[PDB]
Formats: sequence, structure tokens, C-alpha cells
Amino acid sequence: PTVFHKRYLKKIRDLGEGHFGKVSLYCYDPTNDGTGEMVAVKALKADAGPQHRSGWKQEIDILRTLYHEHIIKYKGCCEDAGAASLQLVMEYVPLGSLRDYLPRHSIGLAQLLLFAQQICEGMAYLHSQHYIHRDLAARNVLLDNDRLVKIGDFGLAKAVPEGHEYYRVREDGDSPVFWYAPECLKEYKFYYASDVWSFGVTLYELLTHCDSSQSPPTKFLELIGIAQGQMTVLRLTELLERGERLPRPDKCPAEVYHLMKNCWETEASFRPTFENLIPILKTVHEKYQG
Ligand SMILES: N#C[C@@H]1C[C@H]1C(=O)N[C@@]12C[C@@H]1CN(c1nc(Nc3cnn(CCO)c3)ncc1F)C2
Repeated sequence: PTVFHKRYLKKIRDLGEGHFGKVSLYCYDPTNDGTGEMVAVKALKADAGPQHRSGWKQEIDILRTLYHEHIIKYKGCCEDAGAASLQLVMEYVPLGSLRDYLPRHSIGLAQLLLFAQQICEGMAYLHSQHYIHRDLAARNVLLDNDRLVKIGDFGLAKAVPEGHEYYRVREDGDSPVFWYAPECLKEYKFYYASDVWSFGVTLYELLTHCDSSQSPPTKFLELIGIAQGQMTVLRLTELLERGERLPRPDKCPAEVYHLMKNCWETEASFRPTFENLIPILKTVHEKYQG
């Protein structure tokens, strides 16, 4: 319900961008004095079509209904008269994404597992509200402080229809295929368990400290090759069905690699849920923290 008056919004810097949107850092100063608040403002590009505009209004509604310590805080909206929609105003998460932060800050295994646990808490909460994320990756996990992480973007999140166990996708060029389970790539169905697969890929990112040369697109494209025409996804699907997986990251314990592999079960029903992961991660964290 909170309305931001565009007259007090001063742009500081870009925070991220996608195909049909951009997130920017703004100082919202209704004075000019030191009572200024820093906010993350997400805007839909003016040239976006009806499918993206309807999806935008759904995204804004999704963030309004979500309130959890490991989910970015919705702050309000303001009229985006330039794009003729609304701008989603959220809290500014100061340390940015783990994708940006990890290659520059060598973080201990213990803090990595704490983040892993926190992502699961935020995800079990999202699944309890009957939503699927569809874009769980380290670029979407924001660092507030060294002991606090938040899921910071919901651009692809969808409500799971009432008497159904999955959502039917309709794959696009923006689909994060390298974080996707076989059932998403093949049958065009996204289950709650499909997010658990993406969590396994996010856990692999964290354990590689988000090193570009070890990234899921880099590692999978080395396995598929580049002279494959329109067949990257088909080749990805068949390597996954042969049981090929991203490798064990350097210094990753065998137990945590096994947990990653368990999130990556080909059969979606064999994967743990986010509720199952929480006491497991709690326990593996206490272990390493000690
Ligand atoms: N459309 C579209 C766009 C692609 C979608 C996008 O940018 N989504 C996001 C997850 C990114 C970052 N972001 C946010 N980032 C922050 N903090 C922050 C500080 N430094 N940095 C840059 C190093 O990461 C980011 N606080 C809130 C956010 F909301 C939201």
C-alpha cells in the first residue's frame, strides 16, 4: 500500500538488469538532510509486451504477500509514468549478490553452509505459500551481513494451481537452463522439487565461491560443446539423463557433495524437500562451525 513520491527519489547506481527490467539503487530523501533511506527500485522496461506486463503485476503482488527474514523486504510502489506501470520499491541489501561477493571474499565453509540453510528456510517458506521460484541461483541471493542472506528477486515466481503439483512453463530464451531439472527441460513442468534441483546448483555455486571458470554454464558447455546448433538444451537433457553432473568443488566435503547429488536426483520424488533440508543443514553447519 505504501506509495513512494518520485520527487524524493534520487538514482545512485544500477544494481542489476535483465531482459525486460532493471534494478537501481536510490536514495529516498523527503528533506535533503541525513534522514535519507536507501532503496532498491525494480522497473519494467517501457517496451515490454503484454505477457511481461501481466507477469510484472503478478510479481509485485507476490512480493507483497511474502514476509520472511530470508526474503527481501517489500517497501512499496511508485508510479512509473515513463513505463506506465509501477516500480517495485524494496529494501537495499548492502553487500549485494553472492555471485558478486564470493569471487572477492574468501568465505569459510561454515558461513557457506549457514547461507545454504538460510536459503532453504526462505524457500520452505515460499513453497508453504504455494509459490515456485524458478530462478534460484547465487545471483539472486543477497548478502545483508556476513551472517544474513536473503532471496532477493522473484521475476519468474508463480503460484502453483490448487489441484496441481506443478506449473506448466512454456520455455523461453531467458530460461536459466543450467540451473534446471530434467523434468523442466523435457516435460515443461516445474514442481516444488524442481526448485530443490536449482538449490543444489546454487549450493555448487557457493562451494566454488561463484568462480566464473567453474560456473554451471561454463562446466556444462565444456561437456556439450559449442558447435551444437539449436541443440544445447537437448544435449543438456541427455547428459543429465546419463547421470552426468557438475563436479565436486575443490575443498567441498564428501557429505555436502552427496547432499548436492541428492538435490540432483533425476527422479524428482527422490529429492528432499526444503523442510527436510533445514534440520540437515542446521546439523552439518553446527558440525563445521565447531
Ligand atoms: N529486471 C531485472 C534485474 C535482474 C534483476 C535484479 O537485478 N534482481 C536483483 C537480485 C539483483 C540485485 N538486486 C538487489 N540488490 C541489492 N543490493 C545490491 C548491492 N550491490 N549490488 C550489486 C552486486 O550484486 C546489489 N539490494 C536489493 C536488490 F533488489 C535485485
